[PDB]
Amino acid sequence: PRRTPQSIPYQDLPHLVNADGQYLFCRYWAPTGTPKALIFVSHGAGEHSGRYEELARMLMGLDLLVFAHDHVGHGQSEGERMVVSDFHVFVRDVLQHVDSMQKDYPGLPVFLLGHSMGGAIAILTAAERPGHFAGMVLISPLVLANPESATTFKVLAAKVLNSVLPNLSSGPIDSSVLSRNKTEVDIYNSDPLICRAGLKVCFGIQLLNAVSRVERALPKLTVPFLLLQGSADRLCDSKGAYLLMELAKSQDKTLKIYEGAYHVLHKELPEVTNSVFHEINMWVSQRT
Ligand SMILES: O=C1N[C@]2(CO1)C[C@H](C(=O)N1CCC(COc3ccc(F)cc3Cl)CC1)C2
Repeated sequence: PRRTPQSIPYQDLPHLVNADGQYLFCRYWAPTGTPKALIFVSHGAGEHSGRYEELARMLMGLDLLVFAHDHVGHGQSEGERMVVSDFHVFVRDVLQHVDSMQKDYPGLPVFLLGHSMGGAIAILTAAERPGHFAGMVLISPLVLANPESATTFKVLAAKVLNSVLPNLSSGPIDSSVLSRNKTEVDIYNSDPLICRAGLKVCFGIQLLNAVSRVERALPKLTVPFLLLQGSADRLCDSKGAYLLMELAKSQDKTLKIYEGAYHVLHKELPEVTNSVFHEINMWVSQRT
């Protein structure tokens, strides 16, 4: 019997099969009635759909049907951990899952919510179906490579390394930079479904593919979006959020900055987390 990397059978778990025959674990948060709209939740690197529990519960509370899967190589889905053949696998797999739910709930609007790498995936998802999605919620999305370590030299070097040692990794990224809320850094550090191993060069390069593709997609992007960004984010610099507001052609685009906040705004200090949930609530309410 096919098992998750944690050794639980796929027979017992909500799942789907991708174009490459891999099993992706699925979560659903369905309202009692016929829902107003659908929203797919797109998690980031090293994490999984289960971290979106509170956000999903709140969005179901608004009569939306929330759905998600664990990306290839993440959480309860198959694949070598935090590697991907090409970054477009993540996007293809979101579009597979979206098309399936729309056949089941036709003539409904569909939204995207993405954080970090998941925001990159949300943007590329909407860029490939221009005019299809009703709205996009981005929490500190990946849009921009850190400029000190994205030099002509350090990219070529990365590519040369990839061709010899694709599995070569740097240290684990200091997880203290995720959130000022030390409880949430402790919850991250003790969740068995999170991969905290160092990033491999082959994955490093696919994240640069994502950055390049997001930046080239920004000028042709017209989907409504809410963008939430922390000023002291050491993983996705606040500059990238400003760039998204400059280059996107979307007529309906809103930026909120959280002064002094780190990367995981939905798991930040309660003052920030509550404002984040409230603003996602308000923005989705008005557009449904
Ligand atoms: O709650 C949460 N948030 C998470 C974890 O759990 C943060 C994680 C997530 O998506 N990223 C954080 C790390 C970052 C690395 O970036 C790179 C590294 C090497 C490279 F060569 C090019 C790039 Cl761009 C990408 C985005 C989701």
